[PDB]
Amino acid sequence: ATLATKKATLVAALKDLQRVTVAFSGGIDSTLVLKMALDVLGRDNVTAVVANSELFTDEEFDKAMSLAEELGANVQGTTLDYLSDDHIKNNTPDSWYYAKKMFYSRLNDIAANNGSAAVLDGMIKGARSLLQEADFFKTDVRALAQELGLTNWNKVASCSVSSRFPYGTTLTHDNIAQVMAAEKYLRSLGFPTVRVRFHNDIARIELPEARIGDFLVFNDRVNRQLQSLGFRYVTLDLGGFRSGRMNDTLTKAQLATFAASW
Amino acid sequence: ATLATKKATLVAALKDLQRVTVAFSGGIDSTLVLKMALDVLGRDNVTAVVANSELFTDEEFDKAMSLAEELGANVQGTTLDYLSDDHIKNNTPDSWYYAKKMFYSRLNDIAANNGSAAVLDGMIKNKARSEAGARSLLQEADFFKTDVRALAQELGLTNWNKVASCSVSSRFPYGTTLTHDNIAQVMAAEKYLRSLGFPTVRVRFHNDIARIELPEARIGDFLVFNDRVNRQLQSLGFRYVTLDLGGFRS
Amino acid sequence: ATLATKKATLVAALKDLQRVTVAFSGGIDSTLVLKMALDVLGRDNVTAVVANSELFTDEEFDKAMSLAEELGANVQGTTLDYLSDDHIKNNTPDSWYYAKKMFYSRLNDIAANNGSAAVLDGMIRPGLKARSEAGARSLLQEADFFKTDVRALAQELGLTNWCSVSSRFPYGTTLTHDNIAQVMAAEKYLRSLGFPTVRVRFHNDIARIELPEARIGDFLVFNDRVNRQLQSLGFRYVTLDLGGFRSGRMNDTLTKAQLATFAA
Amino acid sequence: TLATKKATLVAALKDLQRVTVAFSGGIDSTLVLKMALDVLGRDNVTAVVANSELFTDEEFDKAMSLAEELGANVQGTTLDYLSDDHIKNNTPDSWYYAKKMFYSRLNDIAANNGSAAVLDGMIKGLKARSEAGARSLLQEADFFKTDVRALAQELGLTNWNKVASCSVSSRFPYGTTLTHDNIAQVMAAEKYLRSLGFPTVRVRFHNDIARIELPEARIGDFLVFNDRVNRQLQSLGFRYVTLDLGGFR
Amino acid sequence: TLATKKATLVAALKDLQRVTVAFSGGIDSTLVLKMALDVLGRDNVTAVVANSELFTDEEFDKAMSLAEELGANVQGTTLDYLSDDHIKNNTPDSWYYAKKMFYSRLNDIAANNGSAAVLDGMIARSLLQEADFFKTDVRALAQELGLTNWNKVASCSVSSRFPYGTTLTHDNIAQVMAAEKYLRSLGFPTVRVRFHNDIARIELPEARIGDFLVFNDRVNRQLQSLGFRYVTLDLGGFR
Amino acid sequence: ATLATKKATLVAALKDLQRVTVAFSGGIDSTLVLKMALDVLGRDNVTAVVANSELFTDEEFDKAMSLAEELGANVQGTTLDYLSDDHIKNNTPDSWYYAKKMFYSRLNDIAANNGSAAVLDGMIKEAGARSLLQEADFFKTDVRALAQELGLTNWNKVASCSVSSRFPYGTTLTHDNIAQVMAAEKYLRSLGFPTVRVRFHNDIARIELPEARIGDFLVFNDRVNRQLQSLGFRYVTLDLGGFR
Ligand SMILES: [Fe+3]
Ligand SMILES: [Fe+3]
Repeated sequence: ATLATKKATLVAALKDLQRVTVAFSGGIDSTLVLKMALDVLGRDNVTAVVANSELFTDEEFDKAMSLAEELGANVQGTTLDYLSDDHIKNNTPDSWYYAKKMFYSRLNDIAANNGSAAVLDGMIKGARSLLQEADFFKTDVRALAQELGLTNWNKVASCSVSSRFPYGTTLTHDNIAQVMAAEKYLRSLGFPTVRVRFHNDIARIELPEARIGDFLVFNDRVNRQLQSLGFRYVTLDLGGFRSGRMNDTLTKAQLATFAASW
Repeated sequence: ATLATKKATLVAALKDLQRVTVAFSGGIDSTLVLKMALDVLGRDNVTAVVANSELFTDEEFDKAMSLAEELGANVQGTTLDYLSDDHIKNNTPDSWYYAKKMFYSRLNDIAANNGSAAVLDGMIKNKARSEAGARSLLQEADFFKTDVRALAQELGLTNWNKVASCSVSSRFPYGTTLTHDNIAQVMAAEKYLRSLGFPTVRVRFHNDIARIELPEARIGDFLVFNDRVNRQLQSLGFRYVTLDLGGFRS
Repeated sequence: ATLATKKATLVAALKDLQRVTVAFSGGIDSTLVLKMALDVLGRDNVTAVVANSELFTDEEFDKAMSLAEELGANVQGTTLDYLSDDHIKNNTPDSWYYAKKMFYSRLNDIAANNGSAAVLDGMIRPGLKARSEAGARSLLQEADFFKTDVRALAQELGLTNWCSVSSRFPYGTTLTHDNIAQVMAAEKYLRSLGFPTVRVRFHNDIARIELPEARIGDFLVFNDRVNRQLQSLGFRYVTLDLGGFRSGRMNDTLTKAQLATFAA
Repeated sequence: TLATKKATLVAALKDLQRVTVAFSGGIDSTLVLKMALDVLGRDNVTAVVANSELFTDEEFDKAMSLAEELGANVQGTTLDYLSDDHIKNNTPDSWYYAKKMFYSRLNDIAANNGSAAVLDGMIKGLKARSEAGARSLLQEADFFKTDVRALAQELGLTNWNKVASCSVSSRFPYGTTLTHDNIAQVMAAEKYLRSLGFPTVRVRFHNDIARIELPEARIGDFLVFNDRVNRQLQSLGFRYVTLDLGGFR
Repeated sequence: TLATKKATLVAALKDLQRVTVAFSGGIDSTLVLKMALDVLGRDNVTAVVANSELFTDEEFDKAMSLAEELGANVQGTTLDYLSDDHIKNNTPDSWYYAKKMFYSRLNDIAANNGSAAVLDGMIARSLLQEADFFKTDVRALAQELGLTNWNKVASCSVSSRFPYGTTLTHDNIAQVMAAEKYLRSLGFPTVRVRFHNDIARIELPEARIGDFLVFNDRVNRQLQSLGFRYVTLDLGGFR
Repeated sequence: ATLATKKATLVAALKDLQRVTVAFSGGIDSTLVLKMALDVLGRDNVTAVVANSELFTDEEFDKAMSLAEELGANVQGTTLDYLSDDHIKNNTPDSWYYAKKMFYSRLNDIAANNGSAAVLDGMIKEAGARSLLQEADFFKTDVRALAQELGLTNWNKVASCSVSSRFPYGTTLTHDNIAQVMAAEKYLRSLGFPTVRVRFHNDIARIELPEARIGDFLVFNDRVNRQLQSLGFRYVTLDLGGFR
């Protein structure tokens, strides 16, 4: 019902699971659970685990680590070898599941050796997703994180760099470095939400459509900058990032049909 | 002069009333009145009323309802039919006043029926309400915008509706009759434009012409959406979809 | 058929009429009828008439007279008051017919008075066809000309040559001298900013500007000057159509059919 | 002297008496056709305009109308260039086998109308022309582009194709095999882009990726068309529709 | 942790007992001024807002309101920067002589009210910097205190708008400051109007230059009535 | 009266002069006089002069010689030394007079030494030359009409202007500043901007473009900025007012 009741449903499961390990990504979803666990259970009874890996930037790792210390949490860096998994290494469509399976297996073992009763993630509307078990929607997380005074969290969602390569394409340290350096370079010009999709020698840039207007001034520099990172053709996706999201009634449903044809 | 002396006038006035009904919009002023009412009179002696009507979005109503709950108030919405008044429906320059009269009149009936001694609104030192006897206690205690921000800071209020809205009547020329259909279509258009990333927008109604007012510094970004906006607002029932070269409040 | 058979049918028709008044628009077809009238009948047996009215710009009229003088014809301008007809003044969807009816009537008055045996135009609804009602002859249509065959004879004979303001007004809007000037001044200002293909559509206190969409990007630097200029011409609101000049012409398959559906 | 070149050219045509002209609409072939018509008369000159999968109807329709605009008897012919696998496999010598297919059909046309030669607009890799016995009379008379433009002004030609249209195969990487469908896809895409007001456009084919080359100075004008172009080319069968940040070529 | 940082800064204030605070109205001085008020009480804190020609009246009138809003005893003071010959003739050292005039005055105010230190917002005593507050730590503790209102444009000295060697005058400073007030009012918070005698060279971040096209003619006519002959836009942008 | 009348007046005036020297810039006005002169007097009685100087571009000079050749004329280049006059060199509002004096002086001695009866130039509706188009009351409209009638299609469609206009009054021109300005406008023109001015303000470049082209120019900001800096400007800027 009200936010208070959903918050009370949250408190009740925390006090029932005496100790917990928090799977902490830095986003607002995990910021909420990590904060709530601390103030219901205490700094001595909650441990923060921030995964480190080759599929995420050193910046998202560094940022989540500082956010967890500054929430008063005792934080733990943990290091996963996703690219030693042939599904992930070869980016089959089922990569995402084996990568999560490697993930939660690590927290299973880590929670085992710190006395925890469950492993909590931050998923909303055998780990526990109390936000989902308390009927928290997106609107409820923002409100609760507002009333708790939390102000710092990943404003732009982090995503596994697998999303930038086609399926079947094998990921290499050269690949990822190529894609990560190109997205880092774009972000430095003022495009925080950006994807650089990798297509062998074509680099294919997705911007928020609202921003494409402002991007025209950086064409030549982006083109020469990304070429020197090894792309022959630097191109701009005319659909933008999350195409169809802002299309009118008729062209979002058509754009979905094309999205489903692949 | 001190905020302390002004907080005291306001507390004393609430203690004198014992039991109030609050006109709650979600803004900092009505958030400040509602939080002082709850801390002074307790949750059972305070009623938050949120008006729901055709002249404002359901979304904005939903926001005020949840904000009043987040403060720990007993909140009830009341639904007003402003279009029943022929001054409001025919949109004459006095529609503003007959609207407010219908609103304050409804609050008094709620207040009569729950035992409250007054209706409270959020007006500060910066008609129709005075005719109904509503009390503006921030204005009686000489609050300015900065004292509201000061007392909100001291009470730990950090969440209110940063954009107070205005009635959908502002989208229709004087003399234009307001109907349920053209109100909905105007509200849908502005909703669609907000979803594209234009927070400050107006779709002014001119029968078969929609005239879109945007901040001029945002028109450069808008071109990539011309054809989508044009076809979307046509499917909402405007024949021609245009953009005002004068901009927002041209 | 043959172009030879088409010039011959055309030559015979002119020889029969012996003296003609030609309705001269400056278009490729009426340039062809006028120059063929001259070569077959000589300058003394041909009168070119060019119509002037409120519904066309002075620049365009001065052009047609100058195009006809360059052909060596005896050219005459005539001034029509199209707004005298209540179909034209009230801008009904058949107002184009009543315009042509008023013009053919005046040409027929000119032709009677100068001794022409026919009125000629360059052609290839609520009643009789204005031409049949006026006795006008379209000899390129009798000679079965296509745009191609006209195109052959203009270069062949060695020629180089080439909308009513009412289209800026909704059906039913009454047209006045003031508001017609208002539309024409507005479009003239936009053309001077470098926008040759433009429309200023009249919606009482609203001006609605149609541009080719491929130019709307380069128009922004003029937004503010356009808005104050057209407001001083008497519009309260100056707006830009998001569909552009001819909405739906330059869309994809699915959205050009969507825009077509909405117009009905 | 231009008089001496014009005089050699008139003399050559008088001798041939009846000709077939390969007509592109360009300044060079417009001049050959206009000299042929003025020397031999319309009855003795045949204009041929080739239509094929590797060139647009718009270029073909326009050369057909330019040929009538000169007063010529103009005839269209359709070439099936993809019959030759050197053309179909898109090798660097594909233009020779295309050129060879073309002159071969022109010979067949002239045999059947009684012409003594095929004429094209070449002036001072034309091996295919030599193998078929075609004549380039602007080159035989020492015409350069400045003599062509001078005699065109002298004959008062003001209308001809300024755009020298290129074969669609240039939109496919060398070695990528050309099919009827992927040719249509590139032709429909480019036709749609030209119709929006971009005459100089290229859609480079990368299977499921369309890569659009525009002159950079037109990219600002293009912003209003992003969503329509993107959905139009996806409906032509491309998965991704992109714009090259480098511009045209 | 923030609670550890907050402790480091709470204890340091209790040491000093009486403080004088250099108050600019940004989130750093705002966070320092509130903590000082909450740790030492109103009677032991003096907020100084500086008034000069190198900054705007709006920045001065805003900081004075916000410090009172914060519940502090606020005192304006007026520095006369142009009486320094280095400032006036704008030498690449001018920043130093400007800071000498400023902190000298603050020491003069604090010595005369019996404070133990002048405090500022650098992240004089920079207690936020001593407690290792980072930009995120300042945001965290400000929202924790219920603070929502501070000046979100960090002002910059107007001398930067002038070439080295350009004698500042009351007129050219006024001229430049009004030009950026107008541009800021169009929706461009980060802007520089660089002074080149009869030429104005406008610096905008490159991501905003497209959004600016609609204002060219208005900005041109405006800044010319402010005395520039030629109004121009630096193709390089801000910085 | 009629264009056919204006043409005759111009043919009759040409038949009078018999031999003429024609000052040829390569725009539609100049091109039209040279064609009419050639078409009335023939190649042997017409002398096209194209002027080469530091105040105009080599690209425009090579083009005018090409078009005069293309039009069927015996074309003669000549090189003026404008900066050798100190009124021109110090860039005073009197400069136009001394430049026009130096120019027509060279043309008159050319015409005197080839025995023409008059120097002709392209002026339409400064006394050593005859403006036969202006004498026949030709307007820019009459020139286009008679030009297409003759099949003239190729000329300089951007009106060339003397580079001294890019410098403030009183700024002495040098071969270095001129080269600098000329290099800057050559570069901008190569990006797709035929009409541009790069106004010289010592260390500041003020680029003047037609306003309708300023939207299309954003894609070039960084390149123009870097290029014009290697030519010696410290600040490369864009006039908010645009061309003129
Ligand atoms: Fe453009
Ligand atoms: Fe923008």
